[PDB]
Amino acid sequence: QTGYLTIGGQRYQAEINDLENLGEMGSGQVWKMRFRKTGHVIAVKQMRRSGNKEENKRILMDLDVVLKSHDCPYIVQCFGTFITNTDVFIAMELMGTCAEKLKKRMQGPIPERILGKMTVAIVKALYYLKEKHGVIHRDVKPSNILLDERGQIKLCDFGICAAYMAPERIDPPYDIRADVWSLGISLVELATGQFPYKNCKTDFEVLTKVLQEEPPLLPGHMGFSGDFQSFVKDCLTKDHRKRPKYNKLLEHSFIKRYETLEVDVASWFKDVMAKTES
Ligand SMILES: *CCC(=O)N1CC[C@@H](Nc2nccc(Oc3cc(C(=O)Nc4ccc(CN5CCN(CC)CC5)c(C(F)(F)F)c4)ccc3C)n2)C1
Repeated sequence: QTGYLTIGGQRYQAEINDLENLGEMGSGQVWKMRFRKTGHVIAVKQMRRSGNKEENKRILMDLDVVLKSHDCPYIVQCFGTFITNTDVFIAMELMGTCAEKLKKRMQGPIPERILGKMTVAIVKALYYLKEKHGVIHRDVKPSNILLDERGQIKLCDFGICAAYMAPERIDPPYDIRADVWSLGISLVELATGQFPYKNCKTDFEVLTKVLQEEPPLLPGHMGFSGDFQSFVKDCLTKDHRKRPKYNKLLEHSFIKRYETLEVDVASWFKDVMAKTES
């Protein structure tokens, strides 16, 4: 724990009392706060310190990774931590909302052009986590994909019908390829406005469906581009040994196209926010 909040490339001296509470955001505990010294509005997570040694280092270990991801623009930035007797406070850049909530606000699909930018960002985030830190995510899903009013899209981990788990994770006798599967499911969900696995009696039913049924692919009658359908189908390869790794996914036409294509995510996000409530 250093003595500073690091924000937009600068290091500001800080103490817990410099933070002013503007209200809770979640429903582990999350507050919108104002840093007095600068007026920057930030997101702060409050965690109780659990007395398990190993169970309290994976707190530290995961922070370590995010703190050292300043050079990746697709990962949510951590500004710093405050540790008191009972509590760790974790200060993060505030993102407007997550993809899950945009789906709800939309009451329907998110357009492909937005999803294309989201795909490049999330794939690059994961690739970065693997190559620079040797970590895997393990919970890729729409609620862990953050957007803001500057049109940025970033990967996060909130740590707290729908199923995103790869078949080989449901029932082993997992490496990066499980996250690839979770990306694909996420995309079908966001692109259709609908959970991919349809007839959801129970949790067991759904996990059985993942194991037994064919992957739910993008439907062909919604104008989805051929390369988006292909990308999703490659992510949703059941046999994990056949499933592409990130370097192969980064070579895919869908990605290459959306890297260069100018898309105005900012204005879209602003529109959506100005036209909806929760
Ligand atoms: C659906 C949106 C929603 O409900 N919101 C409520 C709050 C709103 N905005 C917001 N803005 C920014 C941050 C935030 O929440 C936080 C996020 C994080 C965070 O993302 N933590 C984090 C931890 C760990 C990792 C690294 N990984 C290591 C490998 N594995 C472990 C096996 C997974 C974790 C990441 C990483 F993925 F790199 F991004 C991120 C922390 C604190 C807060 C407050 N809410 C939107």
